Formats: sequence, C-alpha cells, structure tokens
Amino acid sequence: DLGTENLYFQSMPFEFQKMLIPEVILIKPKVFTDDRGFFIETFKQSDFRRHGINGEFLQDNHSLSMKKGVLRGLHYQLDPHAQGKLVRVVLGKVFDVAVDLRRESPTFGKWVSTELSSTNNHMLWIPPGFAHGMLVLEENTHLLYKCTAEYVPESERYIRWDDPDINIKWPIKNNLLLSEKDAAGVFLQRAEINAQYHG
Amino acid sequence: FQSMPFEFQKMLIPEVILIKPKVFTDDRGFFIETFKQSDFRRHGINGEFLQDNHSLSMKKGVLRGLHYQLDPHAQGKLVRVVLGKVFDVAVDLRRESPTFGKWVSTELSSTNNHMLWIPPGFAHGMLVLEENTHLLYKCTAEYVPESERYIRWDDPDINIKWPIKNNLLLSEKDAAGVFLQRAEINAQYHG
Ligand SMILES: O[C@@H]1[C@@H](O)[C@@H](O)OC[C@H]1O
Ligand SMILES: O[C@@H]1[C@@H](O)[C@@H](O)OC[C@H]1O
Ligand SMILES: O[C@@H]1[C@@H](O)[C@H](O)OC[C@H]1O
Ligand SMILES: O[C@@H]1[C@@H](O)[C@H](O)OC[C@H]1O
Ligand code: NA
Ligand code: NA
Ligand code: NA
Ligand code: NA
Ligand code: NA
Ligand code: NA
Repeated sequence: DLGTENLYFQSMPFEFQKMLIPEVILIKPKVFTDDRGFFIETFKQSDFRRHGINGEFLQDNHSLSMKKGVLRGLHYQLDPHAQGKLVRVVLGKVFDVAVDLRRESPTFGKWVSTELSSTNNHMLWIPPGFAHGMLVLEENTHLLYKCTAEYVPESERYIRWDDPDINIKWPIKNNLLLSEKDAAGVFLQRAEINAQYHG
Repeated sequence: FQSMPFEFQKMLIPEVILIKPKVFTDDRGFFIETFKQSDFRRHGINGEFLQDNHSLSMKKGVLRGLHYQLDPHAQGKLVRVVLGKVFDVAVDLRRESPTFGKWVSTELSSTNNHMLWIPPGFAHGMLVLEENTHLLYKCTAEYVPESERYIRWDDPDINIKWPIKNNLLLSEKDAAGVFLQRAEINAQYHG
C-alpha cells in the first residue's frame, strides 16, 4: 500500500485547531462535493480521541431558532452531570461562545468565540466544565449538539449572557430574544459552580 | 401533540424501529432531544455510535442504495431528515432470516422529525422527495470502504415499490450494483 510508504498522501477527514483556551477545539470537517450535493463525515470516535476529545456522546439535541437575535446561554450542568458538547450548525449561522467555568482554572471566567455556520460546516468542542452560549445571526438557524452526559434538569444552571465580569463581546446587544430562564440567569459572582480544574 | 419523550414503533420487520421524538415549540423556535442512549437501549437499540455523517441531496429524485457493509464492519444506522423529505428503505439481508430479501419503508421529513433504526445485517436505500434534503446518519461502526457492497435499487427479487415522480438520479456505483442473487452477503440471522 503506497500510503504506508508515505509516497501517496491521503488527507484525514478533519482539521482540529486548538483555540486560545486550548481545551476548546475547532473542528473543520471535509466537504466531499458530488454531482447531487455533498457528504460530510461529522464525527469519528477514533480521530476525535486522537485529539483529546474523550467521553461517550449519550445525548443529541436539535434546536431551531426562527429569528436573528435569538440568544441561548450561558448554560452548563453541575458535576457529576457536566456535558461536553460538540456543536455545529446545519442551516444558518451563530456566534458561538465557550466560557471556562472550572474553579482554580488559570482561565476561569475567560471565553473564546467562533462563527459556526451551514456555509463553513465548522464544529466546536466545548469540554465539560465550560458554559455554552450562542447568538443567532441568520433566520431559521438549526443547531445540533452531541452531549457527553444525558440531560439532568436539576443540574442545569444559567449565567446571564451579558455578565459584566465575563464581558463577552456579543456582535448584537439590542432587540435580543431570550427565554425566561435565560433572561433570569444569575451573575457570575452569585453563580453555583462545582466544576474543578485538573491541569 | 405527543405526550412521551420518544415513541418507539417496531416495523413489520420488527428489528427495524421507527422513532418519533417529542418536539418542544416556543416563540423562539423548537427543541428536540433526538437521541438518548438510556431510552434507546431500553427499546433494543444497542451498540456504540462511532461515526456520524451528513449528506445533502440538492436535487429531488436522487436515489442512493442499496448499501451495506460486510461483517465484521456492518453499520447499524439511525437515519433522520433535518431538512426536506425522503422515502427511506431498510432491506433485511441476514442469511437464514425468515424476512431475508424483504423490505420496509417510511417517509422521513423535517415536518415529522421521525428517525429510522436500521440494524446491522440490513441494507439502506433512500429516494429524495424534496430539493435541498439534508440526511443525518449515526453509524455503529466506523466506515471501512473495502467492506461496502452495492445491490441494484431495482432488484426484482427485493422489488421495492419506489414512489418515483421525477427523473431518477443514480450514481455510477449504484447503476452498477449487483442483483441480490449474485450479491456478496455474510450477515447471519440470530433472532
Ligand atoms: O479571570 C476573571 C475571573 O476571575 C472572573 O472575574 O471572571 C472574569 C475573568 O476575567
Ligand atoms: O422471500 C423472498 C426471498 O426468497 C428472496 O428472493 O428475496 C426476496 C424475498 O421476497
Ligand atoms: O470546506 C472544507 C474546509 O473547511 C477544510 O479546511 O478543508 C476541506 C474542505 O472540504
Ligand atoms: O455510501 C456510504 C454509506 O453506505 C456508509 O454508511 O457511509 C459512507 C458512505 O460513503
Ligand atoms: Na460520557
Ligand atoms: Na452546509
Ligand atoms: Na444532534
Ligand atoms: Na439493537
Ligand atoms: Na455502507
Ligand atoms: Na447525528
């Protein structure tokens, strides 16, 4: 096999890029274009585990946001129910944010962001101990999540999207559409957090 | 209105399962829990889903299939349509099965949000009924290209009644699938 001699080069199906908080990973899957559309391998356990994305994905969720300006977050589940999340957008576009909420983390309360869209087909890995938020930038946006842990309603916590300590620079700040739970999120200084940093 | 979080319905080939998730709608849009390992395993959907794929069929009348992977690489598949609509087919290709060569179908759409479980030992085929149809697959084995096999969509022993209404669009691989009587199949029935 010519590949085994390194004389024939075949691309792996993903590019993994560590973000400035390096446990957060941007994944760029290959779009295979054919005469009737495209095919994307969006997840392969062997490749993902080789890049430190560990755990079993026990739950998948699908949200549709009809209007630009929908904002969902900041969301996390208390230990022992913390969800690692693989986030992607099958239609539309979001500004996606990951916030480090691991006690004793040198990047506690820090965040990174990226645009996930149906145009780029990018995916974000948000490890356990992080909160997720998203702002919808296009109508009819469909977000898909793979989660490590199953949903546990009593473990769910909410931090205010515009918390002034986290100070996320959201590209839109007026006429946002928030759920009642999200409108009522707590400020970081009063948030209940039990996730611990482990190096 | 659905009261329960998933409804699991066995097909006339009872290993094939139609799943109907509950859609939670509010003024922002909707939320669906499309998979939960705990619930799925309680209804006989076993295995680890090691590979996910997303296929967009821009053109109505795309027909893909009939596809399966030889043991030990058989992929069980959960199939759903996130946008658009397909006629989805599962064919039992387990040697010694009482339903060997038989098929069941369902219409999967972004309107019904239904999902089909196609267990290992079965071939999958689909016919795209709407433009810009997005299919999502969860597979129980990672893809092994050399294990992939192809049976003619129009095999006369299987005799799928495809609801063809448009010019049919077949790949060269699919146009070149073999007839069932000549196909290489190693899956074995155990049920
Ligand atoms: O590091 C800071 C943290 O201590 C907290 O205040 O959240 C904001 C972060 O910038
Ligand atoms: O029972 C039939 C079987 O014998 C085989 O030929 O495939 C088609 C089935 O309908
Ligand atoms: O669009 C894809 C791109 O994001 C990746 O970087 O290279 C493969 C392409 O198909
Ligand atoms: O057609 C192939 C399908 O059968 C398999 O499950 O995933 C890869 C595709 O190329
Ligand atoms: Na897990
Ligand atoms: Na896309
Ligand atoms: Na999903
Ligand atoms: Na099963
Ligand atoms: Na296959
Ligand atoms: Na999926």
